[PDB]
Amino acid sequence: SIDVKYIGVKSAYVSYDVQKRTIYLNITNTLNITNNNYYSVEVENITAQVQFSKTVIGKARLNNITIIGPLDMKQIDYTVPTVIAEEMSYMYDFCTLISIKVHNIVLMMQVTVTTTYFGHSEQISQERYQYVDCG
Amino acid sequence: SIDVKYIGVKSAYVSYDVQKRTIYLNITNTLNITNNNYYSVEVENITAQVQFSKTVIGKARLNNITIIGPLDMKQIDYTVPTVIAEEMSYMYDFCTLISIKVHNIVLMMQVTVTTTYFGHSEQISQERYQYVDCG
Amino acid sequence: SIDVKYIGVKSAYVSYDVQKRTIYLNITNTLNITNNNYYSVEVENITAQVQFSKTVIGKARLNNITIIGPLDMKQIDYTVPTVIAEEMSYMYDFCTLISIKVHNIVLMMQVTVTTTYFGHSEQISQERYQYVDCG
Ligand SMILES: *[C@@H]1O[C@H](CO)[C@@H](O)[C@H](O)[C@H]1NC(C)=O
Ligand SMILES: *[C@@H]1O[C@H](CO)[C@@H](O)[C@H](O)[C@H]1NC(C)=O
Ligand SMILES: *[C@@H]1O[C@H](CO)[C@@H](O)[C@H](O)[C@H]1NC(C)=O
Ligand SMILES: *[C@@H]1O[C@H](CO)[C@@H](O)[C@H](O)[C@H]1NC(C)=O
Ligand SMILES: *[C@@H]1O[C@H](CO)[C@@H](O)[C@H](O)[C@H]1NC(C)=O
Ligand SMILES: *[C@@H]1O[C@H](CO)[C@@H](O)[C@H](O)[C@H]1NC(C)=O
Ligand SMILES: *[C@@H]1O[C@H](CO)[C@@H](O)[C@H](O)[C@H]1NC(C)=O
Ligand SMILES: *[C@@H]1O[C@H](CO)[C@@H](O)[C@H](O)[C@H]1NC(C)=O
Ligand SMILES: *[C@@H]1O[C@H](CO)[C@@H](O)[C@H](O)[C@H]1NC(C)=O
Ligand SMILES: *[C@@H]1O[C@H](CO)[C@@H](O)[C@H](O)[C@H]1NC(C)=O
Ligand SMILES: *[C@@H]1O[C@H](CO)[C@@H](O)[C@H](O)[C@H]1NC(C)=O
Ligand SMILES: *[C@@H]1O[C@H](CO)[C@@H](O)[C@H](O)[C@H]1NC(C)=O
Repeated sequence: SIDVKYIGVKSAYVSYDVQKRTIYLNITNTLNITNNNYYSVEVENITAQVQFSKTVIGKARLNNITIIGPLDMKQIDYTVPTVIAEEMSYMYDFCTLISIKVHNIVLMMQVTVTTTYFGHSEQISQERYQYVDCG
Repeated sequence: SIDVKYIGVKSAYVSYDVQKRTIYLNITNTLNITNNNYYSVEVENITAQVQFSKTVIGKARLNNITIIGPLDMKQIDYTVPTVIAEEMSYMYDFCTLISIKVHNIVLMMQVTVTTTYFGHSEQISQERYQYVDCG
Repeated sequence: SIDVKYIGVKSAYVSYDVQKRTIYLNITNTLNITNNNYYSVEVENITAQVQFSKTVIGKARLNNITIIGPLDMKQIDYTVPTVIAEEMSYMYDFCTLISIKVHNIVLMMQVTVTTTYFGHSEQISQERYQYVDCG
């Protein structure tokens, strides 16, 4: 990337800013901007790019071959009992939460077994997480 | 990318901004912008790009071959009992939640077994997560 | 990257900023900006790039072959009993949470078994985590 910005509230290239209880009297503003942005970005010049994959087997014997790629999800148990009894009680559960593995962002890129590539790979993430607000 | 912006509330290239209880009297504004943006971005020049995949087998013997790619989802148990009894109670569940793996964003890109590629791969994510607001 | 910015509240290339209880009287502003930005960024010049993968087997004997890539998820147990009884009680659970492995951002890039590549790989993350706010 070139210019990544995280902004709290306000972005202003020029900000003539006024707020509460202000006497804005007798002001003279003269402003000139000559803004130039010039970009020559990610330019590629290749005369020759060769990509070659070759597998050769000559009368061989193969047995018990197992190939498993990344992210091998197997045989998991989740158990969350919630056994609640009462005897003459006043229950006040205002903001109570039960969350099993809640996901927000899952960006999977280049997850394979055999891979050959040429070039550029780029991932950008912005957010404002707030999980819980209870008053 | 070139220009990624996360903005809190306001973006303004020029902001003549006024708010509450303001006496905006006798103001003279003169403003000139000469804004130039020039882009030559991701330009490719290739004379020769070769992509070649070859598999050759000569009278070989193959047995018990298993190939499994990424993301192998198998044999999972989720158990969330919720056993609730009462005896003479006042229940007040105002903002109570039970969530099993709630997903927001799942961006899968290039998830295979065998892969060959040339070029550019790009992912951009913005959001404003707030899960729960209870008053 | 070139310019990564984390901003608290406000970003302003020029900020003529006024707030509460201000007497802005008799002000004369003269402002000139000649702003030039020149970028020649990630430019590649390759005459020859060769990528070659070759596997050759000559009448060999293969058995009990197991290949497993990264992220091998197997055989996990989670058990979170919640056994609650009462006898004549006043329950006040205002902001109480139970979270098992809640995920926000999972960026997976280049997770394979065999990999060959040429180029640029880039990941950018901004956020404002706040998990819980209870008043
Ligand atoms: C604002 O400017 C004018 C002209 O220059 C002047 O007559 C006036 O008195 C000024 N205002 C104040 C409050 O001085
Ligand atoms: C910008 O405008 C002001 C206004 O008078 C002038 O004096 C200045 O020469 C200008 N500059 C350019 C680069 O145009
Ligand atoms: C790519 O094009 C030609 C071929 O090599 C080269 O002369 C030129 O300078 C390159 N372009 C850039 C922007 O570098
Ligand atoms: C491995 O080979 C033996 C006998 O050759 C067979 O019993 C077994 O099932 C094989 N393994 C798998 C995972 O199939
Ligand atoms: C605003 O400007 C005019 C002309 O310059 C002037 O007559 C007037 O008095 C000014 N206002 C104030 C409040 O001074
Ligand atoms: C912009 O406008 C102002 C207004 O008077 C002028 O003085 C200045 O020369 C101008 N600049 C350009 C670059 O046009
Ligand atoms: C691509 O086109 C020709 C062929 O190589 C080259 O001369 C030129 O400079 C390249 N273009 C750019 C924008 O670099
Ligand atoms: C592996 O081979 C054995 C005997 O050759 C067979 O019993 C078994 O089922 C094979 N494995 C699989 C996964 O089929
Ligand atoms: C503001 O400027 C004008 C002209 O220069 C002047 O007459 C006036 O008295 C000034 N204001 C104050 C409060 O002095
Ligand atoms: C910018 O504007 C001011 C306004 O008078 C002028 O004096 C100065 O020469 C200008 N500079 C350029 C580079 O345009
Ligand atoms: C790439 O293009 C030609 C070929 O080598 C070279 O002369 C030129 O200087 C390069 N471009 C840049 C921007 O370096
Ligand atoms: C390894 O080989 C033995 C006998 O050759 C077989 O019993 C066993 O199942 C093999 N292992 C696997 C994981 O298949």
